[PDB]
Amino acid sequence: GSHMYLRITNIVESSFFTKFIIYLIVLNGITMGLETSKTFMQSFGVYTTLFNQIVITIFTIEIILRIYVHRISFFKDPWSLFDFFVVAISLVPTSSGFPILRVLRVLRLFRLVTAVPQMRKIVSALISVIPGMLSVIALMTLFFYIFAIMATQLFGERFPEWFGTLGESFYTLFQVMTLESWSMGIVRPLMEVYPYAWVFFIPFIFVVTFVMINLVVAIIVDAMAILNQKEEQHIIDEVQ
Amino acid sequence: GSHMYLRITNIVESSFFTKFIIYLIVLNGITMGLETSKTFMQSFGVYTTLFNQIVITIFTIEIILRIYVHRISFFKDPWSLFDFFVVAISLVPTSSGFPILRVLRVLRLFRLVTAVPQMRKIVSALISVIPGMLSVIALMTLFFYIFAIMATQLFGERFPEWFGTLGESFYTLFQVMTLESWSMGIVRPLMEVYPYAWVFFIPFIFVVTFVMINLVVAIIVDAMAILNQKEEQHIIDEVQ
Amino acid sequence: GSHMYLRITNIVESSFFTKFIIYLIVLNGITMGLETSKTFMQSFGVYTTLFNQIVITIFTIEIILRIYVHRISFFKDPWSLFDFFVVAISLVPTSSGFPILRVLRVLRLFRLVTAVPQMRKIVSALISVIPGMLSVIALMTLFFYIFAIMATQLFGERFPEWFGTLGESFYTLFQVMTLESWSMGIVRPLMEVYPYAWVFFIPFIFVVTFVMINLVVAIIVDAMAILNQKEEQHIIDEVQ
Amino acid sequence: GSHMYLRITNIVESSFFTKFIIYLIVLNGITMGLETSKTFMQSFGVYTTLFNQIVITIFTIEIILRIYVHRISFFKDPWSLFDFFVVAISLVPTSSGFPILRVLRVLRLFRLVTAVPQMRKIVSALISVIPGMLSVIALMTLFFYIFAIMATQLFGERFPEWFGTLGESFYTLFQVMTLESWSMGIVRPLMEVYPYAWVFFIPFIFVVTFVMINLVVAIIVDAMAILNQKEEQHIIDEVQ
Ligand SMILES: CCCCCCCCCCCCCC(=O)OC[C@H](COP(=O)(O)OCC[N+](C)(C)C)OC(=O)CCCCCCCCCCCCC
Ligand SMILES: CCCCCCCCCCCCCC(=O)OC[C@H](COP(=O)(O)OCC[N+](C)(C)C)OC(=O)CCCCCCCCCCCCC
Ligand SMILES: CCCCCCCCCCCCCC(=O)OC[C@H](COP(=O)(O)OCC[N+](C)(C)C)OC(=O)CCCCCCCCCCCCC
Ligand SMILES: CCCCCCCCCCCCCC(=O)OC[C@H](COP(=O)(O)OCC[N+](C)(C)C)OC(=O)CCCCCCCCCCCCC
Repeated sequence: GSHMYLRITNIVESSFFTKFIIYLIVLNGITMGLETSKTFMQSFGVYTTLFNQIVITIFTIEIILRIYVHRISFFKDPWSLFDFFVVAISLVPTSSGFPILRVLRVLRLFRLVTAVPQMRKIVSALISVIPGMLSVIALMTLFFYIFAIMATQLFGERFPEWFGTLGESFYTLFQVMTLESWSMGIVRPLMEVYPYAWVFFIPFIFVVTFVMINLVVAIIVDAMAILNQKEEQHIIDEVQ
Repeated sequence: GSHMYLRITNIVESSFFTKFIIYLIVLNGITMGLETSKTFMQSFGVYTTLFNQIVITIFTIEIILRIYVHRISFFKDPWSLFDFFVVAISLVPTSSGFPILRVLRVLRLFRLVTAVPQMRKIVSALISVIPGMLSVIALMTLFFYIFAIMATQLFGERFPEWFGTLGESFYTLFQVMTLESWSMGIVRPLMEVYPYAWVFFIPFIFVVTFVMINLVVAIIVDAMAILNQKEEQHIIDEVQ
Repeated sequence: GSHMYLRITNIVESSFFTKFIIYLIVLNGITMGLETSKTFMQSFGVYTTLFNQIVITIFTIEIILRIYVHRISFFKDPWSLFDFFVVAISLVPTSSGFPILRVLRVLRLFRLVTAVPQMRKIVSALISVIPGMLSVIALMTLFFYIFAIMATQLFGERFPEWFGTLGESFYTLFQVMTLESWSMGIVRPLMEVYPYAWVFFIPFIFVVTFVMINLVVAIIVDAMAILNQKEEQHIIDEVQ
Repeated sequence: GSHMYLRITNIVESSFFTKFIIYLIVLNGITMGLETSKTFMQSFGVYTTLFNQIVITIFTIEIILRIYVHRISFFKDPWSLFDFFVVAISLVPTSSGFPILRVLRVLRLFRLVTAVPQMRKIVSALISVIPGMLSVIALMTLFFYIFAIMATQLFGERFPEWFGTLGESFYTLFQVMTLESWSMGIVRPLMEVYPYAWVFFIPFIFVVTFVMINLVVAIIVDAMAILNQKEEQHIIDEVQ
């Protein structure tokens, strides 16, 4: 709370500021989708690479300004910590070799979430249910890891593409979970060498599906014992 | 409100009128399904092409009559705006070349919805939930568009059939969303050139599915906080 | 209500009677599953064909007895009308040529439903929800029939195996509904001749899925406005 | 209740005891996942086979101790009966030939459930709903067994890989239930010999899916007539 600090704060917390940031994001969005076309990039190539690092600096300025305003509440606000990390990624130069970092630039279009509250509310409601599932996710991951071990010991010999490695089984088992060609592509070929592989996979499909179903039925039915107690006491409220 | 206007209005708003329109629709339905057979079309070919443009004019007459009756309320009633556009399509002649317009004729069997209230009510209940999802659809589309860009930059070089174009990635990613041969057909071939493509697609499958599930759980659980407040206040109603 | 009529009725409505019928059904079940094996059928072949027509006559006797008891209430009780038709099928001899009728014999194992009330209750609860869906099924079938026509006109020329016939499109479209290899197997081959077939199928997948989801959300949420009014009035019951 | 019995009981029922057991389980978990790598097993091979039978004896000791404490309540506590059977499996030596028993060792990582109450509660909630489904599972299994018989009689001749055996049809039908390449892989090849096989499988897909959906809708809606009566009477509670 000072002279220039508060002058800054009026700009950062302003309508024009976020409007402009969003306005820029949508442009850099169309910019980055047009960068897809070599027809475009052959012609108007530099027009966009410049436009990008114009926007990167603006976003860096904007992040710096928001830090001076928000102090510690910036590095505990997830939506800002995202904007920090998602813009810092775009500041690591292409001079560092690793080819994907020039592609991680595009994640800065996710600012359209953190800077638009309609999206922020949806995103929050989806993350809101994850912590209740963290213990069901835990059992599933242990389930996968136990069956990843067994499959790597049972099938990775005669089938190394699918099971020769704990990870290759993890991927394959996750594909069995999606039911993606689990039978025609995996178990039926496995069965023409190991006749009983169906004893492994048919129960695995049963458990990992039946659990996924109860994960949802838990979410719904347990969400609505609350609406049936928040109502109950507010009906017991008005009966004395 | 006049002499002939009101004479017309009794016909348009009548039971016989809609009954006849529906009666015609069902016939032109069987007409258009029999037009499938060359055995039929070789024999009774003209019997149907005539029958069609008999029905088209009747439907044009009927649309004209309904406009004189309903005035502005016809061009704000969606069910009529449909009948308008769906019959106007059938009036663009096959003399205009574009081959599909002779196939868009069949959409005039969707009149059986707009002209039968039992269907109109179902259709209304399905469209009724879309506006609540428009913001979740928005995030998904941005999600797709961000990952469509990245995939087109990561894989369209060595895999142009699947990712060489922002649209080809959009289609492919939508196929990954359906889980349609996402692993055997796409990611496993991708991995034999790009070993880490699973880091791209396994999370994409996670997010785009987990969101689709919460879209439904939102629809159900939020629909029924209303039945638990419309009930609550009607229980608080009768306790004073 | 007589002398022999009532003597009969004590047997038909008895515990031993249904117990024996069920006891027989389970045996003819194992009989018919062992008829699968040629190893068995080569050895104990006649032991079962006899056993079957022993049970068929018993079931015919039992149906005749139940008709004399139940009079008109037998030909309006669905569970009996089933037992009637499902045993009458087993009485059409193999002397009539049509090869499948000797296989329709097996449907007489569905008696284990109609004769065991625990199953009858489940079956009733599943059929119970069908009549509410009959109008949503109606729209879907019209939707399929409209898009079956269009696809047969758009693709059956260059793709007769999938679309050359209104039925072949019906089957294919139902396979697109199941998402069974809809892209790799169907639309992607279609697109290498008709580049815009994705404009046909991607919306078709959208509608026919989005409707299937709302069919369930309708079932759940509407079932439980009843439990929230049967409760409400029974709470308004006790507040005067 | 004695001198040494109660000395033992303080150790078994202690925090350190279960903490140590869990601490060991997590190590033997990483041990067994590293046993996947031949690079590891070539080098530090004996380091783990020893470590395993160190843990097996500790778990045997621990099971023996828990039996002396818990007496009959150990052989009626499912979580212990599991630990008993899951460790007894690891005590059958590899000297008995059957190759899989050395792989069933890994199931002793499921102790991390029975020994961690956060997991035990989830597991209990998932098993909790199974007994309500036991009668719906029963009908499905009879449904499968009836259609497994018919398919083995209809298709196992010209298609022995898929239907030549009651079990091969069971597996195939379960794959049709998963919708795993049911059309492209199974029914479409069947139809190019048996043109009407779609009359078999399209209804089978209908029934076995429609039932699976009602299984869930039953679980949800019936779970919440209870929350709407446990609430109702607790609202009728406070209105006298
Ligand atoms: C209701 C619950 C729903 C979620 C259930 C989750 C079950 C467990 C995760 C399964 C996901 C499958 C992951 C997967 O693709 O595994 C591959 C990796 C890497 O192995 P790698 O050998 O590098 O890749 C094989 C392919 N290759 C050779 C061409 C590179 O394999 C590994 O390295 C092991 C992966 C273990 C993942 C554990 C992550 C932390 C806990 C789970 C968090 C999940 C997201 C919320
Ligand atoms: C819970 C949410 C569920 C819905 C999630 C929706 C996610 C976003 C839409 C994904 C649907 C996939 C669309 C698709 O097939 O994309 C293809 C098009 C055209 O690209 P194009 O390169 O012409 O086609 C490739 C194939 N080829 C070369 C043989 C012609 O690609 C494009 O041109 C871009 C398509 C962008 C669609 C944006 C439409 C407006 C917003 C989304 C509305 C969705 C329906 C309610
Ligand atoms: C939420 C709703 C879920 C249910 C949505 C149902 C949508 C409509 C039914 C779709 C089911 C697909 C039926 C199907 O496989 O169609 C094939 C038939 C026969 O055509 P056909 O050309 O004989 O068979 C082609 C294959 N071939 C040449 C090797 C014999 O094609 C036909 O002949 C036309 C079939 C029209 C079926 C209309 C049946 C009455 C109304 C729907 C009742 C559905 C069950 C409750
Ligand atoms: C809403 C309900 C959801 C659950 C629905 C369950 C429907 C019935 C079970 C279907 C599961 C499919 C089982 C399966 O893979 O069957 C194969 C077995 C063994 O036949 P087999 O000929 O040995 O294996 C064929 C493959 N080969 C030649 C390479 C070895 O086939 C048999 O031997 C017969 C299997 C009968 C299983 C009956 C088990 C007891 C009742 C069901 C319990 C299910 C788990 C809770």
